[PDB]
Amino acid sequence: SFSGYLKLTDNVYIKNADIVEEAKKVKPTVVVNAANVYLKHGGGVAGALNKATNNAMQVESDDYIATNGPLKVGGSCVLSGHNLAKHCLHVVGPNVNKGEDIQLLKSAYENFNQHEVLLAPLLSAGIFGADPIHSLRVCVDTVRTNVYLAVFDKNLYDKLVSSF
Ligand SMILES: O=C(O)[C@H]1C[C@@H](O)CN1c1ncnc2[nH]ccc12
Repeated sequence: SFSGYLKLTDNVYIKNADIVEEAKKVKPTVVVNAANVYLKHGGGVAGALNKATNNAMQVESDDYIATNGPLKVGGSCVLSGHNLAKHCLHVVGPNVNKGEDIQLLKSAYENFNQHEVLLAPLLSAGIFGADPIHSLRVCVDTVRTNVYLAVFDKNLYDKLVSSF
């Protein structure tokens, strides 16, 4: 039920929207979380998605880490989407503020190819410190499945479209 998106390529679409509000409206099969390896959902997209689940995402995530240990940077796991989606794909992009290899951003986006359609944010952008223009380029050159990107910041959305 996606509406109001701008088409960038055959399979990539973009909209100026809060991914939480978009998930509540659409209830997609998969919402992507901008996760860290510990699944500690404190701020940014992860903090906002978790708060919309009334902390149920963090309780589920703590049980997953207690059983499996941390994810790899560039890796992912599929957990419940709670009241927002059928599933949440938690994907770890590199955090440039922590010195992580930006080359891992392509490996992070490759996780999206296991799902036919996804609602997602730009990986490694925002508080993860990478250039969002670079993140959008890696997304369109890596993802082959249908990805609906939600960009919260209006000024960033306008810059991403104008420079595409
Ligand atoms: O604007 C953006 O593209 C990124 C980076 C930063 O502005 C935060 N953010 C988000 N993008 C989409 N839905 C969001 N919900 C909560 C945060 C958030």
